Amino acid sequence: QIVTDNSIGNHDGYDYEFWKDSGGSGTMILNHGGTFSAQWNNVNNILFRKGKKFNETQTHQQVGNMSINYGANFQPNGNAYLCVYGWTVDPLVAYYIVDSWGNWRPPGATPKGTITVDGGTYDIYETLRVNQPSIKGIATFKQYWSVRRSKRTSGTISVSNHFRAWENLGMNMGKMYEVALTVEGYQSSGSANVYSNTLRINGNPLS
Ligand SMILES: O[C@@H]1[C@@H](O)[C@H](O[C@@H]2CO[C@@H](O[C@@H]3CO[C@H](O)[C@H](O)[C@H]3O)[C@H](O)[C@H]2O)OC[C@H]1O
Repeated sequence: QIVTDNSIGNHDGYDYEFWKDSGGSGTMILNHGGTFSAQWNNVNNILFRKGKKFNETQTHQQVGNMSINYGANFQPNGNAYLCVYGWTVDPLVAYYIVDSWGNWRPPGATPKGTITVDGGTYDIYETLRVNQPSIKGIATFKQYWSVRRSKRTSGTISVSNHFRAWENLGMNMGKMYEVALTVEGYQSSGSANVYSNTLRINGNPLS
């Protein structure tokens, strides 16, 4: 179940992915269902996640209602995000629903709006990545952000509610590539134990 370099597969029903650029190290341990632990040290950029990868044919509306139940013991030692992350293609977009963070609340841009959902209020942002790594190679793509105003590390994230808020604000989404409970570390060290993580699509826990 121990993963310490770039790897994409399926484990216990969930699509897991370990990704880092060069520098420092990380360890991901694949636990039951959507659960996993992560540890990272002196990295530049590292991401650990479990959720679902899609075959790039369906809008989020066609996939259906997405909802994630999670619980994490999150102990970043610097910059890091506890979130729901994923991709669409055509257009190519990386997205983030951030529930907790380390020392710096991302993503440093000007808010475009808010959505009040799952007991909290989130600021909505849109940023741009120029010739950076992506699921399609070195590319230029927008990132979409919902970042909670106060930290939390457990509860329900109503993914489709953020996707509708973004498209309401003019932040359009393509065909789904992935949705996943994600721990991301940036220029830092730390650990996180995701002890609970269930993805529901139209009410049914993933299969
Ligand atoms: O083999 C390919 C993998 O290498 C590829 O990995 C993706 C690379 O890009 C990552 O995203 C970047 C870093 O994290 C934030 O989104 C940054 O802002 C993005 O630049 C993806 O997380 C990795 O999954 O994916 C496709 C696989 O075929």
